[PDB]
This record gives sequence, structure tokens and C-alpha cells, in this order.
Amino acid sequence: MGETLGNRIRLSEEIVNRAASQAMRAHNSAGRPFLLDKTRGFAIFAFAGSWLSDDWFTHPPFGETKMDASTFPSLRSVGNDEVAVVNASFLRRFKAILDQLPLEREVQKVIADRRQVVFTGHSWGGAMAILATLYFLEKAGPNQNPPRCITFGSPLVGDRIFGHAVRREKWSDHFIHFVMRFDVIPRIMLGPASTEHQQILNFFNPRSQFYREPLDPPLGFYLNVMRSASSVAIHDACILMGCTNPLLETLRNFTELSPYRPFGTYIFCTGNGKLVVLKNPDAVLQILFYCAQLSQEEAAEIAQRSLHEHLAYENELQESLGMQNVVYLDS
Amino acid sequence: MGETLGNRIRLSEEIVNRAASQAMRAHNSAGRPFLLDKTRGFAIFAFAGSWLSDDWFTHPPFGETKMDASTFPSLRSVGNDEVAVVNASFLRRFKAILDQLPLEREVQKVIADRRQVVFTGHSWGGAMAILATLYFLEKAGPNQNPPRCITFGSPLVGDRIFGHAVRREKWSDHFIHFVMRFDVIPRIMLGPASTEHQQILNFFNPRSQFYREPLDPPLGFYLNVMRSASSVAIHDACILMGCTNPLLETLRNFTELSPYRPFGTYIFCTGNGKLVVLKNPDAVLQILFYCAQLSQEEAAEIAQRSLHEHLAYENELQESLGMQNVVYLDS
Repeated sequence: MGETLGNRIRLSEEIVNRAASQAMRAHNSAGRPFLLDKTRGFAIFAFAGSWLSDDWFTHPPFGETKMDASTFPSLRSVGNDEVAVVNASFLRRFKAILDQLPLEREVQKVIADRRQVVFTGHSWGGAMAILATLYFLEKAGPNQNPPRCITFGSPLVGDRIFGHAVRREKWSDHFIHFVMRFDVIPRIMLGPASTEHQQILNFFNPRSQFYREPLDPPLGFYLNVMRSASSVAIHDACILMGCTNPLLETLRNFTELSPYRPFGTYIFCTGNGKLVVLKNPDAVLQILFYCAQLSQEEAAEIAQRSLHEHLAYENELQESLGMQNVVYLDS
Repeated sequence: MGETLGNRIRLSEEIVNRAASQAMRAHNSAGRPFLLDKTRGFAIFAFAGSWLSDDWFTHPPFGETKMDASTFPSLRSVGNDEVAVVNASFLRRFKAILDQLPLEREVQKVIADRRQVVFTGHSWGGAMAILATLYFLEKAGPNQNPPRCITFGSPLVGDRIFGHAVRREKWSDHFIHFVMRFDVIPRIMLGPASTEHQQILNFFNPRSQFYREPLDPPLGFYLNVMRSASSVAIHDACILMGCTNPLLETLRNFTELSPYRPFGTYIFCTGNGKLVVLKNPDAVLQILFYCAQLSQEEAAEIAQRSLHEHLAYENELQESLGMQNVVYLDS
């Protein structure tokens, strides 16, 4: 009733909180890639994250490949246009879930059971949730309600063409991505694979919280991530102002920039229980850097702070959704 | 003859090189704020730089004030619009030159002598050259050829309204600002006054080159400058995408951002004798960060590199203007 976020995104606050809880429970669950949670009128498929570097980068610097035109036909480029680009490890792992597990049959079963389908994931798990949603959008029958995707601190998945295709097919609003202010994982794929990416993953792996000795984060990982985020944001700003790709390559001395870009509806948790909702992908890229800038020193502080925020989506949304202070930028 | 940069900016290569040489000679010249160099058909007024912090910031964080509406009437805002903003120390020091020295009479004398007037300056001296040019544009008689301004590694001087007023009066093309790729001084006013600004100035003061002991640069000064440059560039990108000022203040948690913005024609020296010319002020702000990004580590390297580039405008332009490889972004 009244003006709530749940009305704007057409997902109740109860199910978003449920999705956050299931997403954290899915991690490190006896090797299983997903769990299914059934509640009245809903089926939540929550995908476990992976903290193996090979599951993030098939090859450095960006681990990208062509989006599978057979599996996702609607995301194809018209004619000989540049093809949509996806993280190769993400796609490989999602395809393995489909091939090895009866995911599609279980999705058809809950739909036939009159349940709304929600794919959800935290961290790497959000990439599986994103690919699952696109796959079942591709194969849906005519009178099936569209699946929804909710991610928490998820990495980026696709490039600009990928995102443009999702928007073109009118699928972008089905995706809701929560991003904490200082969570680096939504930003980390804007930079090349760090030589210490595995050590970054170990630090952000929830199982590391139970270790007797605390794992140390690699020195300067946060600002190294934010330098790349600003590089990609300012690159796209130059493109939108008329600069050409060859010229920009000369200006930056021909270094490689990340191809990945945000898509879908983003919800930034900006602190003091405030939420900022926006859909424009160009604005999301700018704000991924803009809201994550640091004050004071935060040299020996941001590491623990970024980890806490990456792991605190449950508590943050319990508070921010129960007592709402939400602003919409393109609504 | 043919296609040259001198034809595009209507200033011969000979006089640009002359201006660079006079700008470096003006520094630390027996306390005098400027020198006058006369050659056939020209009068170059070169202004000495100041490496006293009080001459850069009257008050932290940005040392800004209202542009003097009496002295520069054409830069005034229509009615009760927001007024043009200038560096207070820069304006105070330029006014002192006019009041204490016969600058205006000497300018009238060379003009009556059928000499083209060029105001030039390196580093802080470029700010004096900029204000001198605007002042004499304001007071010019009807048949006097417009004065020209050439700066080398100059700090920013005015805000967006200031720059918009210069463009509105059709004066922007009279200004030529050379910027080396890794020279921090064109970027430094995009961030708040460092607590070690005086130590930054000591490091970039040319007289420091003769010291027996080498002055050490303050740790991390370069990346601290570039973090602010990216912050301001991405702020303006968000504005150009529809974000409002109150919203952006909440996103960055209400920190103060620098008001200063580039204006005039910029020429970036991008390496290998290449020059990149552009006039769009929004693109200049983006490129101030974009072309200055660092590879490898450059932890104990960029300090010496940035200093060398700030002090190498003479040699760079001798080579880049004699054998030209120039690209124009908005021409």
C-alpha cells in the first residue's frame, strides 16, 4: 500500500529480504550450485558463489568471449554487427549447471505450480542468477509470468552490446541489482585481472570469516579497483562527448580497458538506510565510482569496511526496506 | 604555408616557441612580476610564477571568490544569476600588478607601436597571463587587434560560469593552454588545498633544481591529484546525464568539490611529438584525467616524471612544432 519500493519494482519487500537470506545460505552448501526455496506463491533459486579465480577469468586481462548465439538468440546483433560479449567463465559455469542438473525441469515444475520464479545470487552467485534469468526469458512460453532476478554485490557480466540487447528486448526491468556503497565486487570487473585476484577472493569468501587467523587483504586492492572504475567511466563520458575510439586509445597510450558494463535496475545502498534507484546504464557506470570515494585516509580501514559491506546485504535491506527512504533518478 | 597548427590558432610557431622561452626566463627575475620582450611585430609580456602557497589559496579548501564585476564587466552574470567565480589569490595578485606597475600604459604603447600583444606564463605565471588578457579585452578600443594568451602548465583559474562568460563574449579562442600529459599543475586546482601544498610548490619551483640536496616530493601527491581530477570529471558527467546537485551531494556524502574548470583552447602534448587540440571545455575536463593515467607502478617514478614534464615545455614544443603531428577534436 502507498508508495513503496516493492510497488515500483513489482517485487514485495518480503521476497527481496527472503532472496537476500537465501543468497547467503546458498554459498558453500555441500558443493551444490543452487538451492530452491519455496514459499507461498514463489520459487527462489539461489546460486552459490565461487571464490576460485579460474571461475572469474578464463584468460587475462578480462576473460571475455562472444555470447552464445545458440543459447541466447534474442541477444544477437542484427546481421554482421558487433556481437554481444560475456564473461567466458560465467557462461561456461552456467551452461554446466543446465547440462548436469535438472534446472530447466525444476523451473517448469514451479511455474506449472503457479509460483513466481526468482533467480537470486550474492557475489559470483549473482552472475549465475543473471544468466539463468536470460535463459528462461529466451525459452518462456506465451502465458508464463516473466522470471525476476535479484543480485547482491554481484560482478558485472556483459559488455555494452550485451546490455543494449537486454534493454532492446524489454528485459532490463526484470533485473534488480543491489550495490553497497563501498563493495568492490560490483566494481572489480571494470579493471583487468589482478595478479592477486585469488587473494582478493579469499578475503571476500564468507568461509574465511571462521578462520582462526585473519586473512590479510592484498595491499591497495580497493584504490586499484576504483582507479579502473574511474578510467572506464571517463572513457564512456568521452565517447558520449564525440571522442573516437582510435583517438582515445592514443590518449591513454593504447592500454586495454575493460569491456564490461552495468545493465538492469540498480539500487545503491548509500548509508543511513537510504536507497537510490536508477535504470540508465550510463549513469550507473558513473555512480559506481562516484558514490564509492573515500575520505580521511582509509588506508588500513577500507579493506575491512569493503568486506563488511559486501557481506551485510541481509541486515542492510532488513532495515532499509522496513523503513524506507528511497529516491528514483529516472522515474 | 600548408596545414600547420600556427594557421589554426593564428599564432606562428616562431612566436609560440618565443613565448615558451620568455615564460621560463620570467621566473625568479629580481622580484619583477613580468618582463617585456619585443621582436618584429610582437610584444610578449611574460609573467613570473609564484611558489608561495598564499599566492595559490587565500583560504582552504579552494580559495575562490567572486570575479570582480567592476574590473571585468563583460564576465558578469545577467541579472541575479550566479556570479562568476575566480581564484582569489590570482585576482588579488593581478590587481596588484596593475595598481603598482605601469602595465596598462606599456600595453597601450606597444599597440600604438603596431605590435601584436601576447601575454604568456608558465605555471602560476599563466594565471597572471590569463587575467591580463581578459582585462585588456575588456578595455580595448575598437580597432585594436585582440591580445593573445599562451600558457604552459598553468593552473586552472575560473569556474564554469567564468568559462561560460568567456565563451559567450567570443573570447575563448584567444587563449591557448599547453598541457603535458603527466604535468600535475594543470590538474592540481581540481582538488582541495593539500596540507603539503607548499612542499608541492617547492618541488616544482625551478630554483629548486640548483639545490645541492634534492628536495623530496610529498608522498603520493600525484595520485592524490588525479583522484580529485577524476572526481570532478565524473561529477560533471553525472550533471550532463541529468543528476541533480542535491542528489550528487548525498551520493558522495556531502564532501566539497572544486569549482574550477578549464576554458579556452587546450593543446595536450601526448608524447612522441604528438599534439591534441580541443576547445570543448567538457571534453577538456575529461581528458585532463584520461591522458594522465599511469602504468607499471610509477610509485617512485611519477614524481620525477611529472616534474620533468612541467619544466620541459620549451624542448617539447621546439620538437613538436618544427615537425608536426597534430589532431583536432572539434575542428
